Amino acid sequence: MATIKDVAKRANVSTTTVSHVINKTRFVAEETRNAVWAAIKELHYSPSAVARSLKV
Repeated sequence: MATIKDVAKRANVSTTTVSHVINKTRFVAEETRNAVWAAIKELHYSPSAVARSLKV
């Protein structure tokens, strides 16, 4: 089972660091950005629709 905590703890310390990349409030030097997007797909923890996500 996974959702958000998994990658948040694996890649960074908490979701706080993850949100920084999304809201671009503290744009890191690409390192964290790439690491986050990479880890998200690597570990995979779709909160909804395990298959994928498209349309509505």
